[PDB]
Amino acid sequence: NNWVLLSTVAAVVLGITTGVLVREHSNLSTLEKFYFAFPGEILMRMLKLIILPLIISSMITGVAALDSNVSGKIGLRAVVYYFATTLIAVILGIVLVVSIKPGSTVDAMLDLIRNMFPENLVQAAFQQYKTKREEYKIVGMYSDGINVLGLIVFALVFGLVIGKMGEKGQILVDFFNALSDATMKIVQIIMWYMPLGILFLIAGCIIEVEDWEIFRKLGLYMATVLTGLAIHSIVILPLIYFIVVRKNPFRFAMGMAQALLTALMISSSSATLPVTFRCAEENNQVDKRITRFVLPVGATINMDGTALYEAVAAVFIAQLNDLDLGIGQIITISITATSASIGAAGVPQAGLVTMVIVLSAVGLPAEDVTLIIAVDCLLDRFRTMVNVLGDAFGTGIVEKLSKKELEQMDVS
Ligand SMILES: [Hg+2]
Ligand code: NA
Ligand code: NA
Ligand code: NA
Repeated sequence: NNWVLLSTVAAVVLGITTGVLVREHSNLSTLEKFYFAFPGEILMRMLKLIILPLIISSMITGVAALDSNVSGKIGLRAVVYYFATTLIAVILGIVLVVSIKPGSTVDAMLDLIRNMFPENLVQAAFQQYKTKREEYKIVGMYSDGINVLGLIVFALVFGLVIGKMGEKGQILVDFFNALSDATMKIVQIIMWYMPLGILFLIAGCIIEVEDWEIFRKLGLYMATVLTGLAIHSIVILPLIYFIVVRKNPFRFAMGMAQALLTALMISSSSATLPVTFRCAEENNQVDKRITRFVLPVGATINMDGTALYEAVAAVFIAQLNDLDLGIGQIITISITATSASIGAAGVPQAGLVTMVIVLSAVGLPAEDVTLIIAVDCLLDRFRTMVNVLGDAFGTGIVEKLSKKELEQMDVS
């Protein structure tokens, strides 16, 4: 049965009940609060532990399966959809902040290209490159943080090659096909522990708020993020779907309910990738070849909700700092917000870590993330649903336009 969905949903009810009662009936010290959420901490380690095999293997197997002739066209179609939606998300989010008003530019962009082509694959697996002007000469240093952007650019290129080599490379296709399935099943092992982790991730979140009035200060900013996420997922993404495929977008979104509802509870695109595969390929009867390529890449580079979030929050924090945001300066937020969402890993709190890239570029202190961290857990929950929904809709859109390529693939 679907006990996995019931168990994780029950964690939300128990997590909220536990967190509120614990927060009210006890006064946990800062150290005591940390130990309370330890079971949630372990789950995040388990989730972060699996994204590297998940991304590397799924990127290689998805691209490799596609034939050499049609791999480029399908890849081009997916990339155009990703940027088109992410840019529309950022534009929608930026228009909202200026309307609702809840409240080293080049070097940041170059560091993104310097990370698409890392100087070492092993180092890229756990370290990231950053450059800073100092005296002015640019000096770089490999700080910490998995380089998701670098690994994909390699896995995609590696996947394309081994697919083209043919029978000479069928062993690498077989090796990574099995390595992808082995990572699918390890994520299902994590699914069993997830209800325990969510019970404390949610409970721990609503215990560290301290003064409950910070939500009132963040109330309008809250609405701006949810309003943008609601507008994007309910209007824009369904609209783009209907325009291309000309089929009921809400029926397609209805099938992904397990993936969408799952994404909310756990708030991680990569962890729910196994759920997305089944829902798309089973409830919506989508081609396996398209799903196994569009989704894995989409789960990391295509994050429409996060891109809307980074732009909305960065501008919102700017209003708090009381610095004017005219036409000229808001552009770098749009470009950086799109870039930040590209590099963000498919894990919870990925938005918070990439906030430094957008916060620094616009000219804001790097510690302002603590101003909005109180509610980022609640916003994060919904961002993922939009992140998977955007990728989920991409599978249907890309499949429809790639109909000719798929037709000539069934006949080898
Ligand atoms: Hg939370
Ligand atoms: Na996108
Ligand atoms: Na995604
Ligand atoms: Na990302």
